[PDB]
Amino acid sequence: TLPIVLSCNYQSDITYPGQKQFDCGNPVIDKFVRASLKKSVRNSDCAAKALIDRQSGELIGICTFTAYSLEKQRVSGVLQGSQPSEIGVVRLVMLGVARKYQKRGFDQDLLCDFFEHVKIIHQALPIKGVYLDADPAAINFYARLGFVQLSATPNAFGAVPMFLAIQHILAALEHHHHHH
Amino acid sequence: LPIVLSCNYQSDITYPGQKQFDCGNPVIDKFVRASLKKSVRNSDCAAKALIDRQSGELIGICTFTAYSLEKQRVSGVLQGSQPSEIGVVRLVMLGVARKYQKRGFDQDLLCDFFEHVKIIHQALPIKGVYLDADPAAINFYARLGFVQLSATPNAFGAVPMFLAIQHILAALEHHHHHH
Repeated sequence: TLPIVLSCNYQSDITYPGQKQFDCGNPVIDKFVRASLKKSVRNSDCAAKALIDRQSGELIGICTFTAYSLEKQRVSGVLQGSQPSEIGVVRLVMLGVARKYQKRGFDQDLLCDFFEHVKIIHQALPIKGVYLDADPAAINFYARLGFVQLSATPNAFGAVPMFLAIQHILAALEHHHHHH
Repeated sequence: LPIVLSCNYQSDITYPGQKQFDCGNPVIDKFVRASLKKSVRNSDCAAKALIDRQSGELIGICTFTAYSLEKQRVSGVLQGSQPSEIGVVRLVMLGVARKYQKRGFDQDLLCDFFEHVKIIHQALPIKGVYLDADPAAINFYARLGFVQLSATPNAFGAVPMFLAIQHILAALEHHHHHH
């Protein structure tokens, strides 16, 4: 029973079917994948996780992330205990699922594949968690999978800051892995 | 004189003499004595270490963390179009015990750190390595490719320095294989 979708680290020299258009419902994310995805990871501005259909090769979802650091003030109330003045985290800057695959759980399949990559990152370089700026159409999604909202004020766009500590990401990962 | 073991500092291992660890820099000393062991358990940083293999004694320390800078600070050094917030790996502390100094162990640790930075870069792309260089170590880091961003050492008397990932990967690739 071969898997139907595959998780891949996106290669800048590869163009999947649907990548040149990739209608996902977020116009900002849409224009990024169509025109700017190849050059961002070539510069190593970010890393990308892709969801490819094994049969057709179509780009089901994308997920880009960078390294980032936050002051302890923006997280106080979430990171408990004594914490340093600067908090190193992995920032999730984009995660979109193509519209013709939405409402099917591929939203979360990409997040768990991203969580597994965060675990890899954590073993080479310690981080406190994952930070993101959630569009209002996606606050409930990240909140439904552990992320706690830090403020109700959107910065530069409707996006709001959300955070998920590394302890909860690891506990979610080994759960999934201990089951089967 | 000793067989050196390239180590990732683990907080469960007890290191003989770690509670004394004279290295010249007193700020870096007292961090190794009390804070570093708790620092990596709480995962406030990672630390690469060299261990005297015949005695288990800590020879050198090298702490680093995930960090980020603004495009302002690496202007004129990083070429091309760069995003708003830059992602780097920050070298926090690097000290060698005085008993082992003058033998080039500090450059050996920095090479292990660069080898680890390459591994980090293959999982989380970074733009280079940032650090605030003490004036005593400025000639040491500048000799290794690092460049001095500003001449203002307002942090604690240390000036900020940076070295792009392009040059680390090239420097680590500069060692051959005749197989």
